Amino acid sequence: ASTSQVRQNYHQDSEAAINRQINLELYASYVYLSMSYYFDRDDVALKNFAKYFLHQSHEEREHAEKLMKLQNQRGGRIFLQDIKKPDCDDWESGLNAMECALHLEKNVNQSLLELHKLATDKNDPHLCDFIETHYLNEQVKAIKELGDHVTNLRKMGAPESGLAEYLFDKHTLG
Amino acid sequence: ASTSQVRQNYHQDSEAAINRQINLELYASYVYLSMSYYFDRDDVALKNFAKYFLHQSHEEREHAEKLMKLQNQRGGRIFLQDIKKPDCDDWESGLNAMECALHLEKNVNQSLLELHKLATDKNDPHLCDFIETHYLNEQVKAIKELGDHVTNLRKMGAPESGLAEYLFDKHTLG
Amino acid sequence: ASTSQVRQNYHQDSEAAINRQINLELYASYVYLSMSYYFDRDDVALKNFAKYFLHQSHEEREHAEKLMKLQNQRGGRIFLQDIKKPDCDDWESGLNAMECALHLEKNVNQSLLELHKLATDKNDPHLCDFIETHYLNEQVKAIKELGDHVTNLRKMGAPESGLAEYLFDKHTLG
Amino acid sequence: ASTSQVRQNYHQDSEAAINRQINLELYASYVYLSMSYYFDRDDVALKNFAKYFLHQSHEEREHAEKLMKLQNQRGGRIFLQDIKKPDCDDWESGLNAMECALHLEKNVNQSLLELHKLATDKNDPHLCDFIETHYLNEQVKAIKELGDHVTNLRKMGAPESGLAEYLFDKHTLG
Amino acid sequence: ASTSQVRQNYHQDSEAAINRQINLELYASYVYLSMSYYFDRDDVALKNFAKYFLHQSHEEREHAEKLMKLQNQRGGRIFLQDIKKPDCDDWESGLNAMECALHLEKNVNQSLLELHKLATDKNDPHLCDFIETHYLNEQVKAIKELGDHVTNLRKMGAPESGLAEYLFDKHTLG
Amino acid sequence: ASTSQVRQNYHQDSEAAINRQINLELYASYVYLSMSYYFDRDDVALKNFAKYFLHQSHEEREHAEKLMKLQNQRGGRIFLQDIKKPDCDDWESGLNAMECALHLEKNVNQSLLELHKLATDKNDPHLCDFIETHYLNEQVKAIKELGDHVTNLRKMGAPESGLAEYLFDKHTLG
Ligand SMILES: [Cl-]
Ligand SMILES: [Cl-]
Ligand SMILES: [Cl-]
Ligand SMILES: [Cl-]
Ligand SMILES: [Cl-]
Ligand SMILES: [Cl-]
Ligand SMILES: [Cl-]
Ligand SMILES: [Cl-]
Ligand SMILES: [Cl-]
Ligand SMILES: [Cl-]
Ligand SMILES: [Cl-]
Ligand SMILES: [Cl-]
Ligand SMILES: [Cl-]
Ligand SMILES: [Cl-]
Ligand SMILES: [Cl-]
Ligand SMILES: [Cl-]
Ligand SMILES: [Cl-]
Ligand SMILES: [Cl-]
Ligand SMILES: [Cl-]
Ligand SMILES: [Cl-]
Ligand SMILES: [Cl-]
Ligand SMILES: [Cl-]
Ligand SMILES: [Cl-]
Ligand SMILES: [Cl-]
Ligand SMILES: [Cl-]
Ligand SMILES: [Cl-]
Ligand SMILES: [Cl-]
Ligand SMILES: [Cl-]
Ligand SMILES: [Mg+2]
Ligand SMILES: [Mg+2]
Ligand SMILES: [Mg+2]
Ligand SMILES: [Mg+2]
Ligand SMILES: [Mg+2]
Ligand SMILES: [Mg+2]
Ligand SMILES: [Mg+2]
Ligand SMILES: [Mg+2]
Ligand SMILES: [Mg+2]
Ligand SMILES: [Mg+2]
Ligand SMILES: [Mg+2]
Ligand SMILES: [Mg+2]
Ligand SMILES: [Mg+2]
Ligand SMILES: [Mg+2]
Ligand SMILES: [Mg+2]
Ligand SMILES: [Mg+2]
Ligand SMILES: [Mg+2]
Ligand SMILES: [Mg+2]
Ligand SMILES: [Mg+2]
Ligand SMILES: [Mg+2]
Ligand SMILES: [Mg+2]
Ligand SMILES: [Mg+2]
Ligand SMILES: [Mg+2]
Ligand SMILES: [Mg+2]
Ligand SMILES: [Mg+2]
Ligand SMILES: [Mg+2]
Ligand SMILES: [Mg+2]
Ligand SMILES: [Mg+2]
Ligand SMILES: [Mg+2]
Ligand SMILES: [Mg+2]
Ligand SMILES: [Mg+2]
Ligand SMILES: [Mg+2]
Ligand SMILES: [Mg+2]
Ligand SMILES: [Mg+2]
Ligand SMILES: [Mg+2]
Ligand SMILES: [Mg+2]
Ligand SMILES: [Mg+2]
Ligand SMILES: [Mg+2]
Ligand SMILES: [Mg+2]
Ligand SMILES: [Mg+2]
Ligand SMILES: [Mg+2]
Ligand SMILES: [Mg+2]
Ligand SMILES: [Mg+2]
Ligand SMILES: [Mg+2]
Repeated sequence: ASTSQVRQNYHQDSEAAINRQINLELYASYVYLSMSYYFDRDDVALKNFAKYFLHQSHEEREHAEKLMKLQNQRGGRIFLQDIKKPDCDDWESGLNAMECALHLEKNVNQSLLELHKLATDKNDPHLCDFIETHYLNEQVKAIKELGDHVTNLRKMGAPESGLAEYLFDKHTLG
Repeated sequence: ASTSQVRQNYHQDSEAAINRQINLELYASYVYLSMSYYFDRDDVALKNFAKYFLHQSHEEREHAEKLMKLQNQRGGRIFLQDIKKPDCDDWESGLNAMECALHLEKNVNQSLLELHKLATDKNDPHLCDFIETHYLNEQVKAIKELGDHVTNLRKMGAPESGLAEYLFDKHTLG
Repeated sequence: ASTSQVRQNYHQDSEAAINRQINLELYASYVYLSMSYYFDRDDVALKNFAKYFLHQSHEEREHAEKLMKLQNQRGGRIFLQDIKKPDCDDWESGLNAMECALHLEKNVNQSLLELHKLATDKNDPHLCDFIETHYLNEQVKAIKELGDHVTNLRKMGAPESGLAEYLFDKHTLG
Repeated sequence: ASTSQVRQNYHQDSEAAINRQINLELYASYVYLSMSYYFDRDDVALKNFAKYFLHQSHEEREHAEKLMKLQNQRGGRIFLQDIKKPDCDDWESGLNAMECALHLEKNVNQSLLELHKLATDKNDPHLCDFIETHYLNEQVKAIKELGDHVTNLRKMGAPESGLAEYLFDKHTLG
Repeated sequence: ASTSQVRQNYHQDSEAAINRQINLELYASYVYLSMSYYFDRDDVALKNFAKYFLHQSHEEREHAEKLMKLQNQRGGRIFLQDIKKPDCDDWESGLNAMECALHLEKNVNQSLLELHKLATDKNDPHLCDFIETHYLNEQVKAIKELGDHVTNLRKMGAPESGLAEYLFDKHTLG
Repeated sequence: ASTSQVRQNYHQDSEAAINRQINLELYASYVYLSMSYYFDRDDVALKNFAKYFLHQSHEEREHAEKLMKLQNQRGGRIFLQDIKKPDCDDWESGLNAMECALHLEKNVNQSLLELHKLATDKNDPHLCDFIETHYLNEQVKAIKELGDHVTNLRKMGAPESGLAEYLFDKHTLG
C-alpha cells in the first residue's frame, strides 16, 4: 500500500496502463520471434526474412525493458502477465508475415496513443514526453517500413511468385 | 502432415519434447526478467543484482532460440505456447531471489535430463549430443554458481543484514 | 594377426564399420566432384554451383582422412576398397543435383547412425563421441542447407526456369 | 550427511568413482615425475626424455584438478587418499620408460572406461559428456603417441643402442 | 550426340584418352593416400613419410581436376569410372613405398607420353601444349625426386636399418 | 653401489635427508591442494581462498622439483615414497585453514633447519648455500604472510563472522 518515496504526479491509472503496455511489447516480441523461425523452416528457407523478424523481436524486448525501467523510475510497481502465444503458427508467406507485422505495429501504436491520451488527461507531461520520445516516432517509422515492404512484395508478384519473395529477401532484407 | 525433406531419425515424441523445452527456456527468461526489475525498484535498489538477473534473462532467450533452430534443423515444427508469468511479483530479498533462481535452474535441468532420457530411448545420438554440448554443462555451472551465491549471502547474514546484500552486490556481482 | 599395442575397447566389428565408412566418404567426395564439373560444362555454365559442389567434394575427402586417422588412433587397420563411380554422368539441372546431394547426405547420415548404434552396442564411448563430435551435427547442417536450397530452387521455378537457376547461382551460391 | 544444494542426478557410486579417479590421475602424475628425473641423472642424461615426462606429469596434475572441480560442481565431496609411489625407482632405459608409460596410460584409460560404464548405468549424461569431452580422446591420443614412440625406439635399435636413444631424444622429443 | 558449341580440332579419341587419364590421376591420388596412412600406423610411425605421401595425394587430385577442366574447355564430356583400390594394403617399409611411388609415377608418365603421341597424331597443338606445360616436366621432376629418395634410403641401409628410415624421415622429409 | 662420477663432498646422510625433504614438499603440495578445493565447495564458496591455496600448492610442487634436480646435480639418487593424504578432509573455515597452513609451514621450516644442521655437520657448504638461497627465506616469508592472515581474520571476527571471511577473501586474497 504505502507510497513509493519517489512517486510524484503519477496516476494509478497510468501505472496500470504501463503494465498493460509492457505485456503488449513482450507479446510483439513473441510474434516476431515466431515469424522469424517460420522463415528458417527448410520448406520456407528465406534467411533474410528470418533475420529481419529476429531483429524486430529483439527490439520489442528492448521496448518492454525500457517501460519496466520507467515504471520503477516513477515509483509504480511492475505486474507481469502471461505473454500470449501468437495467433498463427504458420505465417503462410513473406507477404502475409509482413501484412501481419504491419497490423501488429498499428495495434501497438493504437495502444501507445491511448496511453498518451491517458497521460494527457492526467496532466503527466513527463509520461507524455516519454512516450513521444521513445515510442511514437519509432512506431511511425516501423509502420512506414512495413507498408513499403508490403507494397514491394505485392508489386513484385508475391505471394504466388516464389521468385519475388526470394529476390526481396536478397535485395531489400539482405 | 507430409514429411519434412530433412527429417531423419527424429521421433515425434522428441519433436514435442523440444517444443516443451522451448517454452520452459522462455519461461526461465521471464522469471529472470522479473527478478531483474525487482532489484531496480527504488525500495530495493541493488543494481548489480539487477544486471546479473538481466544477463541471465537474455541468456535464457538465447537458449530458447537455439532450440528453435534445432527443431527446424531436424525437420520438426515449432509450436509455441503462452509464456506463463512468474510465480512471484515481489522477490523479497537478494537471498530469496537467488534461492528461487537455484530452484528454477534445477527444474530446467530436470527437464533437460528427461529430454536426454527420451533421446536416448529413441536412439537419437544427434539430439543427445546437442543437449550434452549446449545445455547440460551450462546447467551444472549455473547451478554451482547460484549455490555459491546463496552460500555467501547466508554466511554474510542475509536476508536480515541489508549490509550483507549491499556488499555482495558490490563485491560478487559487481 | 597379433594385436596392436594401442588397441583397447575397439571391437573388430567397429574396425570393419569404420573401413566401410571411409569408402562411403570417398564415394561422397566423388559424387560431388562429378556434380561440380557438370556445372562447368559450356552447356550448363553455372559457375557457383560448380564451386559449391567442389568445396563439398573437398570436405568429404577431409571426412575420409579423419576416419583413416581414427582407425590408426584406435589400432585398427585400414582396408581400402574401389571408390565406385557416381550413379549419374549428367546431373540434369541445378535442382536435380541438389536433390541428389540431399539424398546422398541422408544416406551418409544413415550409415553414421548405424555406426553409432554399433559403437553404442559395443560400449565404445570414445567412438560414440567421435562420431557425435565430428560427424553427426555436420550431417544435420548439410542436410538442412541442401533442403533449404531445394526449397528455394523449387519456389523460384526450377528446373524449367533457367532464369531461376541462374539467379540462385548468383545470390545464394555466389 | 545432509544433501548438497547443488546435487542432482549424481549417484553416490559415481561420486566414489570420481574420488578413485582423482587418486589415479595424481598417481599418474607421480609416475611421470619419477620418470622425468630418472632421465636427468648424470648416468642417463637424456634431457628431452626428462622434459617430455615432466610435461606429462604436469598434465596429469591438471587432469586431477579438473576432476576435483567436477566433484564440487556436482555436489559430491572430495576424499583424498595417499598417492602411492611408482613401481620403479630406476626406469632402465628410454624405451622401457616409454613402455611403462604406455601401460600406465592404458590402465588410466581402462579406469575411465569403467567410470563411463558406471555413468551410463546410472543415466548420468552430464558425467558421460564430461568424461568423453575432457578425458577419452586425450587418452586415445596419448596412447597412440606412446605407441609411436615405442615403435621408433624399437626400430632404431633401443635399448641396446645408446645412439638410438640419444638420437630419438634430439629428433622426436627435441 | 549433338556437338558442343565450343568444340574445335578435338578428336574423339583424345576426348576418351583424357577421360582415361582423369581416372589414372585419381588412382594415383588413392595410392598416395593409402601410403600416407600406412606411415601413420602405430607400428610404422614415420610421420614425415606420412605427410610427404599425403601432399603427393592432394597433388594428384589437383592434376585430375585440371584434366576435368580441360575436357570441358575443349567441349569433350567427362565420363568417370571406378577408382580402383591400390595394389597393396601394407607398404612394407619407407624404401618399398618410395619404390612403389617411383613405379607409379613412371606408369603415369608413360600414359601421358601415349596421350601426347595421340595428340600429335591428331594434330592437336593445344592439347600437346597442355600436356607439356602442366604435366610432363612435373612427372620428370617427381621421378627424379623419388629416384633420389630411393638412392638415399638404399645407401643408408634401408629397409633393414629402422635407424636409416627414421633419420631419412627427419632429415629429408622433415 | 658404484659411485656417481659427479659425486663430491656429498654425504650419504645428506642424500637421504634430501629424499625425505622431497617427500615433505610433495606432502605440502598435497595439503594445499586439498585446502584449495575445500574453498571451492558450494557450501564454502570462497573463491580467492581457493586460488590462494592452489597457488601455494603449485609452489610446493616446484620446491620438490628443485630438490630432485639438486639430488641429481650432486650425484645422489632419488627415492620416492608415498605422498600421505592430508590430516583433514574438511578444513572448517578460512581461519582454520590458514592456521593449519601456518603450522604446516613451520613444520617444513623445522625440517629444512634440521637439514641445514646436517649439511653444516658434514661440512657441505654447497648444500648449506642451496638451502639458504632457495628455501630458508622463502619459509620465513611464507610464515610471516600466514601469520599476518591469521591475525587479520581473527581481528575481523572469524571464524564466527561469515562476513569477515567473505571480506578477507575479496580484499586480501583478491
Ligand atoms: Cl503520485
Ligand atoms: Cl492516483
Ligand atoms: Cl496472467
Ligand atoms: Cl524520422
Ligand atoms: Cl536480381
Ligand atoms: Cl524421422
Ligand atoms: Cl515418430
Ligand atoms: Cl498456450
Ligand atoms: Cl566446466
Ligand atoms: Cl567492503
Ligand atoms: Cl572494494
Ligand atoms: Cl580391443
Ligand atoms: Cl573384437
Ligand atoms: Cl574393392
Ligand atoms: Cl548447429
Ligand atoms: Cl543426486
Ligand atoms: Cl545415490
Ligand atoms: Cl589413504
Ligand atoms: Cl584427435
Ligand atoms: Cl638435426
Ligand atoms: Cl572437333
Ligand atoms: Cl573426332
Ligand atoms: Cl567403372
Ligand atoms: Cl625443372
Ligand atoms: Cl661424496
Ligand atoms: Cl658418505
Ligand atoms: Cl612408501
Ligand atoms: Cl625478504
Ligand atoms: Mg494487452
Ligand atoms: Mg536456416
Ligand atoms: Mg521495430
Ligand atoms: Mg514496441
Ligand atoms: Mg490461448
Ligand atoms: Mg495476420
Ligand atoms: Mg524524437
Ligand atoms: Mg512447460
Ligand atoms: Mg536503477
Ligand atoms: Mg545462465
Ligand atoms: Mg536455459
Ligand atoms: Mg496464470
Ligand atoms: Mg521461489
Ligand atoms: Mg562441453
Ligand atoms: Mg559402402
Ligand atoms: Mg568454367
Ligand atoms: Mg559438406
Ligand atoms: Mg562426409
Ligand atoms: Mg560399376
Ligand atoms: Mg539423384
Ligand atoms: Mg552418449
Ligand atoms: Mg559439436
Ligand atoms: Mg586407485
Ligand atoms: Mg640435467
Ligand atoms: Mg599426456
Ligand atoms: Mg590423466
Ligand atoms: Mg607401498
Ligand atoms: Mg613398467
Ligand atoms: Mg572432443
Ligand atoms: Mg586407367
Ligand atoms: Mg600419427
Ligand atoms: Mg607429385
Ligand atoms: Mg599426376
Ligand atoms: Mg579389384
Ligand atoms: Mg609396389
Ligand atoms: Mg611441340
Ligand atoms: Mg614448363
Ligand atoms: Mg617425511
Ligand atoms: Mg568454484
Ligand atoms: Mg608458498
Ligand atoms: Mg616448500
Ligand atoms: Mg594413512
Ligand atoms: Mg590443522
Ligand atoms: Mg636470498
